[PDB]
Amino acid sequence: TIQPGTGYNNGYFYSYWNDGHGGVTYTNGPGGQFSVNWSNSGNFVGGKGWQPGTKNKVINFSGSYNPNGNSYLSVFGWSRNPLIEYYIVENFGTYNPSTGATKLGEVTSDGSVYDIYRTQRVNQPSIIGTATFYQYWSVRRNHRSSGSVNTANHFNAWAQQGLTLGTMDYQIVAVEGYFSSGSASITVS
Ligand SMILES: O[C@@H]1[C@@H](O)[C@H](O[C@@H]2CO[C@@H](O[C@@H]3CO[C@@H](O)[C@H](O)[C@H]3O)[C@H](O)[C@H]2O)OC[C@H]1O
Repeated sequence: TIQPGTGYNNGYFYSYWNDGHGGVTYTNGPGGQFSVNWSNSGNFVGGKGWQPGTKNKVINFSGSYNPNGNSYLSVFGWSRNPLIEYYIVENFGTYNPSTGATKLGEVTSDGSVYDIYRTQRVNQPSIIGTATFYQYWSVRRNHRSSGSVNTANHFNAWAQQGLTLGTMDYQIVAVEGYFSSGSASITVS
């Protein structure tokens, strides 16, 4: 594993965050590759990409994703002013993150329809400290662990529906888990 934090590796930004619970290891590999191994973890997020992201980046990902429990695989990042945590969810484990959320539209992109949602986090950790903030979601109907994501299609559809983003902070392909186990090996470009 590596130490939780951020930085650059082989030309790609990375970010590895966890809640301190234990049970998760994160490793940086050659080029845009990263691996995650977890067993009875807490909450964590790790992956490679860019800092800052952009609003029209085409992001490619390829590899294996084997969750056992609650986990997501997504194009993931933040904006500032307004503070937003966003997800383009390509696959997940036992929990669809939009469960119970209100559907705010549809967008077709990169071989699937996606459903659009907004949720809210109350007094949770963020890139600026503990805060209350909205989250934006595009959830892919046809799950996959390789593909291409045209981020502009998502950001434009969100804006059309009233979900506007601020200035872009980091933007990565992320594996997230919440009290689960699994393994993953993903290459970004
Ligand atoms: O020490 C600071 C870190 O906490 C910070 O990193 C961010 C911490 O919050 C993470 O957010 C969670 C992502 O997963 C969701 O399910 C949770 O609800 C969020 O709270 C965020 O992804 C990390 O980047 O960075 C700055 C450090 O000073």
